Amino acid sequence: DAEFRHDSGYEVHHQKLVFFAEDVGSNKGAIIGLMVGGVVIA
Repeated sequence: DAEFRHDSGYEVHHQKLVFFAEDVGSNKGAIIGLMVGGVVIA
C-alpha cells in the first residue's frame, strides 16, 4: 500500500468517471439540506 505508486494503474483511471459520478450525488446533494435554501449556492 502506497499513495501513488499503488493507487496508480487504477486510481488515475477510476476517476475515468468518478470525477463525474463522484461529483454527482456525492457533491451536488451536498449542496442541499446544509443550505435548506439560505446562503444558497455560492
